[PDB]
Formats: sequence, structure tokens, C-alpha cells
Amino acid sequence: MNPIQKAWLKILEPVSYVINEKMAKRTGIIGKLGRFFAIGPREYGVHPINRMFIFMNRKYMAFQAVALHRYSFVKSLTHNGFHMLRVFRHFAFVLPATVLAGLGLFVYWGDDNKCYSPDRFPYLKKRAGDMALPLNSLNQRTSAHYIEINAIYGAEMMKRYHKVWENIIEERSKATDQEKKTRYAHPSYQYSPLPVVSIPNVLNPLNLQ
Amino acid sequence: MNPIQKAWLKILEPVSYVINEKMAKRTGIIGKLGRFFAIGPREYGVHPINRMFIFMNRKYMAFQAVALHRYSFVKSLTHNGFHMLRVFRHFAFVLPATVLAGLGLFVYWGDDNKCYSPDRFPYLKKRAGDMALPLNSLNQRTSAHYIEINAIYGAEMMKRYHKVWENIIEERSKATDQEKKTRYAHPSYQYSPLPVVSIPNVLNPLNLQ
Ligand SMILES: CCCCCCCCCCCCCCCCCC(=O)OC[C@H](COP(=O)([O-])OCC(O)COP(=O)([O-])OC[C@@H](COC(=O)CCCCCCCCCCCCCCCCC)OC(=O)CCCCCCCCCCCCCCCCC)OC(=O)CCCCCCCCCCCCCCCCC
Ligand SMILES: CCCCCCCCCCCCCCCCCC(=O)OC[C@H](COP(=O)([O-])OCC(O)COP(=O)([O-])OC[C@@H](COC(=O)CCCCCCCCCCCCCCCCC)OC(=O)CCCCCCCCCCCCCCCCC)OC(=O)CCCCCCCCCCCCCCCCC
Ligand SMILES: COC1=C(OC)C(=O)C(C/C=C(\C)CC/C=C(\C)CC/C=C(\C)CC/C=C(\C)CC/C=C(\C)CC/C=C(/C)CC/C=C(\C)CCC=C(C)C)=C(C)C1=O
Repeated sequence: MNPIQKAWLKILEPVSYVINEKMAKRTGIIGKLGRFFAIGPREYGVHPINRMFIFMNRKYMAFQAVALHRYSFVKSLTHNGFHMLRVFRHFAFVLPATVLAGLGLFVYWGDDNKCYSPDRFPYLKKRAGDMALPLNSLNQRTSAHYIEINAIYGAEMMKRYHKVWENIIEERSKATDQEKKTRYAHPSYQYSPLPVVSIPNVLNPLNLQ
Repeated sequence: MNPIQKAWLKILEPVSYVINEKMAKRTGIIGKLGRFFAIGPREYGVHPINRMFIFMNRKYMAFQAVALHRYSFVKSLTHNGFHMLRVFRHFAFVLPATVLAGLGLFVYWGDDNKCYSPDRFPYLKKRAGDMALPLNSLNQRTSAHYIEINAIYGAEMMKRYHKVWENIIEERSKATDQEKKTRYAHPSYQYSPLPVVSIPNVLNPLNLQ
């Protein structure tokens, strides 16, 4: 039992009443269904994962005490405390340093947690859908400056083209059929008027600005 | 106590617990406020209207029994049962008929329930905001046929004017400035061309159909 199981019971108090008091004691399939989904304390409700941590925590911690509980290398240098000849005194702080580094075991796990991964090749294979790429893919690249600067450049110039596009359509509206068919036309073209028909001059077919 | 009061209790059951148990006895003002809005049997909760009906129902019913319990006028005609000389036998069924007519006392109460009120003058005052009108207002009236037939006529003719209006704007768009300024113009008008300017030909400024 734990607090989280007790919270479920308070929430499932009415459900426990329906299934246990009414259904569980009925005959037929309604009873088999209630006795099967009966609410209470858990049969085999232990959590092996939580129990696994407790075991490995206690076993690894006893190792820490042995590795960390060492006689000092510094105190053995004066030959006045407990150590005259210690030819392996320079190994005293190897296991302690090794245990202290274990604090970073999970903080630094895998390649991405030891470097800036976007600058490494594996990151690319992940962004391509876990797809194999040539090893020189990090070099054959287009400038990120161009892609973002050109996207702004193109849009800023379209705003200025929209204004110019309006003045041209306006000035062309005040032009005769003769001019709008001879200006910018091929020299070999002989103009021949067309029958006048009604064709509106709508800038944007959709009612947009 | 009645069922409607009991229904309030089941709905106010939790509210009663908060006022009568917690607020009604906490201390100071919260007590005076909870003891004032206490929940329980209604003090002076009787309904005089209910009793007023019960009393008048009983008194009027005792009158119905007397008025309806009369010796028959038909049986007294033969001079063979219980009645030889009854000079007021023709009054036997006056009170019975008068009581049976009482069943329409409330069904026919006021002028509106005895006739078709919209054909009566008082109805006009109610629709005019309870305002005095001349007695001959029911005669000075415009035909309801015209009001409703003209409302439909005007709309059916506008749908046909919209189509005619489009064909005219189209035929005029293909017209020269000289034609659209001299046709339908006054005879004494001398046409003088104006400088050409860009003025769109938009049917509806609002983007409607
Ligand atoms: C604003 C700030 C306010 C400041 C003021 C506040 C003051 C507060 C004071 C608080 C107290 C601070 C704690 C220290 C003083 C305590 C007083 C005392 O008496 O201590 C007794 C105390 C008592 O011992 P203990 O309690 O029984 O156990 C202590 C330890 O648990 C275990 O003890 P141990 O003795 O067993 O551990 C030994 C270990 C201790 O750990 C270390 O110190 C690491 C040492 C690694 C570096 C060693 C350098 C060796 C010589 C290099 C020479 C060149 C230098 C150039 C450097 C250039 C740099 C680029 O060192 C070793 O590993 C020894 C062997 C090392 C290998 C030797 C290899 C030699 C040959 C190499 C040849 C290769 C080159 C050849 C080229 C030739 C060309 C000519 O012992 C200590 O000294 C404790 C020190 C442990 C570290 C504590 C650090 C706490 C965190 C403080 C912040 C970090 C500061 C330290 C930075 C050091 C530089 C990186
Ligand atoms: C087809 C469907 C399927 C049917 C098949 C199933 C058949 C099963 C039937 C089951 C039961 C049927 C019920 C009837 C059978 C009763 C048999 C029996 O033994 O009962 C004895 C039964 C025993 O007495 P009781 O149980 O002690 O009490 C009985 C009553 O509670 C109270 O008794 P009461 O005696 O005290 O009531 C008296 C009352 C009874 O109420 C009435 O019957 C109303 C009477 C109105 C007609 C009066 C006729 C006057 C004579 C005029 C002569 C000409 C006639 C021309 C007619 C032309 C028409 C355009 O009559 C009066 O008020 C007498 C006073 C008359 C007014 C005074 C002035 C009279 C002279 C006025 C002259 C004016 C002339 C001026 C100008 C002249 C110029 C030439 O007495 C009855 O007679 C029971 C009558 C129950 C009421 C029946 C009528 C119900 C209303 C139905 C709606 C109207 C439809 C009929 C209209 C008729 C024409 C207006
Ligand atoms: C048949 O023989 C006869 C008698 O029997 C002997 C008589 O007693 C009598 C005497 C008659 C009387 C003493 C009764 C007189 C009654 C009169 C004058 C009118 C009474 C008027 C009132 C009591 C006020 C009522 C006010 C309203 C209805 C306005 C607000 C609306 C209300 C309250 C109801 C809401 C309206 C609805 C349509 C919803 C209806 C709701 C329900 C049915 C819910 C019912 C709930 C329950 C729990 C039963 C006669 C004349 C008679 O002929």
C-alpha cells in the first residue's frame, strides 16, 4: 500500500460500491464480472522497479563507503602518522575520484550529452528520418545566411512590387487599345483593331487589397 | 409540511449542514447569521391561498347541493307523486340551471373571452399602448390586402429591376463619353469633352452580388 493507492480508493469509492456491493454478489455473468474487477488492495501489487532501485542503491552505496574510506596520501608523507613505508600511497585517491565521477554517469550518457550534437554527424541522420547519409554531409551545405536573408529580402521587395504593380495597371488603364498593343510589341507586327467588347478591369479577382 | 418542502430539503441537504452545524454555532456574527437563515420546519409556513380555496370550495359546494337537490317539475305534472298543487313548479330548474351556468364563470370572464376581441374597439387601445383613440378607429382602415400584396409586389419587381439594371450598366459601359453625356441630355446643352481620368466601373462598392 502507498498514498497513491489510497487516493484511487477515495476516487473509486462509488465505483467500489457498485461493483462490490451490487454486482460482485449477483449470480451469472454479472457476478463473474464484478468478482473479477473487484476493487480493493492489490494482489501482487508490489513494484519490482522500485524494489530494484532499493537493492542496487544499497549495494552500490556499500561500495562507495569502501572506496571513499581510505587513508590519506598526504598524511603518509611525513612518516609520523600510521604510515612509514607506503609504496602505493599514490593510489589512495583513485577509487574516490572514480566514485565521484560516477555522479556524472547519467548526466553524460551517450554522444549527445557530451557535446553540441547539431555539430556532429549522427544528428543529421536523425533529422533525415534515421536515414544513412554520406559522411561528408556536414560540409556540403548552403549558407544559412542566404536562406534566411533571402526570405526576408524577397518579401520586402514584393511589398514594393505591389505598389509599382498598381501604378502600372493604373497608367495602362488610361491607355488606348492602340498603345497597349503596339508598345512593347514586336516590330514586325501590324496593328489591326479588334471589335470593342466589355471586359472589366479588376485588379484582384478575389475581393482582396 | 408538503412534498415540495421535502424536495427542497434533499436539494438543500448539504447547505443545511453548512449553516446549521458550522455557521449557526461558530461564534459572534457568523452565529447570528446562521441562526437567522436556519433550515427546518417553516415557522408560519401555512399558505392562506390554499386555505382560502378550501374554505370557498366547501361553502360554495354546500350551496350547489341545495340548489341542485330539487323536486322535479316533470313529476309534479301527473298529480300522482307527492305533488298535487305546486303553483311554483316552473321555478324548480332555475337554481340548477343557475349553478350549471357557474361552470363558465371563469371560462367567460371579461369581454375578450366572450367574443373575437380583435373585432372590438378595446383591442385597438391595447395595441396602441393603452392609449385613447376615437371611437371610429375600427372603420378608418387601409386594406390589409394592399399592405401585404404590395410588400410582395415590390420585391418581385425589384428582382426584375436588378437584372434590367445590370443590362443597362453593361450597355452604357460600352458607350463613348460623348454618347453618355448627350443622350437623355437637355437640347440646349453643347457637349464639351472633359479630360480623361481613371474612374473604375464598379457595380456594387460592397463586394456583393
Ligand atoms: C574566497 C574563497 C575563500 C578561500 C579561503 C577559505 C579556506 C577554507 C579552507 C577549506 C579547506 C579546503 C580543503 C583543503 C585544505 C584542507 C586543510 C588540510 O590540512 O587538508 C588535509 C586533508 C586531510 O586528509 P583526509 O581528510 O584524510 O582526506 C583528504 C582526501 O579525502 C584524500 O586525501 P589524499 O591525500 O589521499 O588525496 C591525494 C590527492 C589530493 O587531490 C589532489 O590534490 C589532486 C592533485 C592533482 C594535481 C597534483 C599536482 C602534482 C604536482 C604538479 C607540479 C606542477 C604544478 C603546476 C600546475 C599547473 C596547472 C596548469 O592527490 C593525489 O592524488 C596524490 C597523487 C597524485 C599523482 C602524483 C603524480 C606525480 C607524478 C606526476 C609526473 C607527471 C609530470 C612529469 C613532468 C616532469 C617534468 C619536469 O587532506 C587534504 O589535503 C584534502 C584535500 C582534498 C581536496 C579538497 C578540495 C575541497 C574543495 C575545495 C575547492 C578546490 C580547491 C582545491 C584546488 C586544488 C588545485 C586543483
Ligand atoms: C341518439 C343518441 C343515442 C341515444 C340513445 C340512448 C338513450 C338513453 C337516454 C338516457 C337518458 C336520456 C335523458 C332524458 C330521458 C329522461 C327520461 C326520464 O324519465 O327522466 C325523468 C326526469 C326525472 O326527474 P328528476 O330526476 O327528479 O330531475 C330531472 C332534472 O334534473 C330536473 O327536472 P325538472 O322537471 O325540474 O326540469 C324542468 C325543465 C327540464 O329542462 C328541459 O327539458 C328544458 C325544456 C325546454 C323546452 C320546454 C318546452 C316548452 C313547451 C313548448 C311547446 C312547443 C315545443 C316546440 C319545440 C320547437 C323547437 C324549436 O323544464 C323546465 O324548466 C320547465 C319550465 C319551462 C319554462 C317555463 C316557461 C314555459 C313556456 C315558455 C313559452 C315561451 C313561448 C313564447 C312565444 C310563443 C309564441 C307561439 O326528469 C327529466 O325530465 C330529466 C331531464 C334531464 C335533462 C335532459 C336534457 C339534457 C340537456 C340536453 C341538451 C339539449 C338537447 C335537448 C333539447 C330539447 C329541445 C330544447
Ligand atoms: C365545479 O363546481 C364548482 C366548485 O366545486 C364545488 C367550486 O369550488 C367553485 C368555486 C371556485 C373557487 C373557490 C376557485 C376560485 C379560483 C379563482 C377565483 C382563481 C384562483 C387563482 C389563483 C389561485 C392564482 C393562480 C395564479 C397563477 C396560476 C399565475 C402563476 C402561474 C402559476 C402559479 C402556475 C404555473 C402555470 C403552469 C401552466 C404550470 C402548471 C404547474 C403545475 C401543474 C405543477 C403542479 C405541481 C404540483 C406539486 C401539483 C365553483 C365556481 C364551481 O363551479
